[PDB]
Amino acid sequence: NHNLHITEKLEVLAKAYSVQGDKWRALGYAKAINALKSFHKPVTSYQEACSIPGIGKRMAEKIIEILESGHLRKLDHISESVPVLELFSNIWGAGTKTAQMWYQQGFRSLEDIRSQASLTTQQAIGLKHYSDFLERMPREEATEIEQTVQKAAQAFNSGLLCVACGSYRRGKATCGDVDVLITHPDGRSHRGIFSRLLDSLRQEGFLTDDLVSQEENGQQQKYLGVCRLPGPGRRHRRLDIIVVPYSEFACALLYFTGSAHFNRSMRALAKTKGMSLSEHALSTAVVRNTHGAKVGPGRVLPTPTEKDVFRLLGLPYREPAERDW
DNA sequence: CGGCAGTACTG
DNA sequence: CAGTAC
DNA sequence: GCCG
Ligand SMILES: O=c1ccn([C@H]2C[C@H](O)[C@@H](COP(=O)(O)NP(=O)(O)OP(=O)(O)O)O2)c(=O)[nH]1
Ligand SMILES: [Mg+2]
Ligand code: NA
Ligand code: NA
Ligand code: NA
Ligand code: NA
Ligand code: NA
Repeated sequence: NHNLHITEKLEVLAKAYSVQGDKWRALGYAKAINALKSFHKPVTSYQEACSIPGIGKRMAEKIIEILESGHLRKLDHISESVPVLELFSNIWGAGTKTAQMWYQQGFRSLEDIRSQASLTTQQAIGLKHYSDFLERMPREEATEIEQTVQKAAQAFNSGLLCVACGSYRRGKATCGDVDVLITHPDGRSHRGIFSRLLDSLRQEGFLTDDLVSQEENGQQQKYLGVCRLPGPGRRHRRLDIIVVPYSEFACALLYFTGSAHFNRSMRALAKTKGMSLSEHALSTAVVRNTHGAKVGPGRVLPTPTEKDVFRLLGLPYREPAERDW
């Protein structure tokens, strides 16, 4: 990370634009900051900047000011509202729109939110676990959680394949939450298991709150909730579970393993090749309009393994650790 | 000019 | 649907 | 914000 002074100044602006809802500008900063982080040498020329992909004149100028002026004047013109929008949007379930609305309504603190804001069920849970959801757990605990889910799953069907994905699979030392993918090699015994699984996990008091769980739908694909391991010193942890048909195992695994940036890059590439990649499948011959919107369903390509996805995209396979973008 | 990933819940 | 999220 |  030879462009540190540059990044921590840009990360400030990135977050500022993000919480304010200027999503694409924030994306631009995100990519540039990214490029900066994974680069070999400090940059010295505003020609040495434009060169780095993800950095144009606009961005270059700002790094220059960060090197020469040793500071970015833009940072001093950030709305005083940003810290509060950040505070608000860090409540699970509240995004930029809700944060801006609360701010516009005069709310400035979580105390204000707690006592006067109309919260959705999800936001109330997010607020209740505000600090907890901002904390990462040692990967070891993520193991205990994956194991807890797997145990409950395999309880009514030992054939069920359960695997922790996300940051865990990419080998990170700490995890923001636990992402568990569940499927079954017989390609059918995965149907309508959420009902049973979630119920057992609730019986033992493991699950404490549900955020997203359309259980009245037998086609439910994901469960997003909160759990807590037994014993003292335990914090509530975010738990995500997806149940996919074996036929989509590779794409689901690839998707759920991420990283998010990596997935988007993969999908953007697939798109340039007339293909479409999703958590369900990799498709080819996908018809699209001038707006890049899928007009034609295309054809689903066989992808029994992640390697296959990379291969079909003409990419060298990458271990999960090599996808931590 | 205009896309920037593709998808799944919630209310 | 807009919002939020993975 | 960047880039095709
Ligand atoms: O915008 C997103 C978010 C997530 N994902 C995929 C990739 C990601 O690794 C996976 C799980 O999402 P998390 O939000 O749980 N992120 P991750 O587990 O990588 O990191 P963290 O340790 O913060 O949870 O879902 C996307 O494709 N797009
Ligand atoms: Mg995760
Ligand atoms: Na470049
Ligand atoms: Na939020
Ligand atoms: Na969030
Ligand atoms: Na997650
Ligand atoms: Na529900």
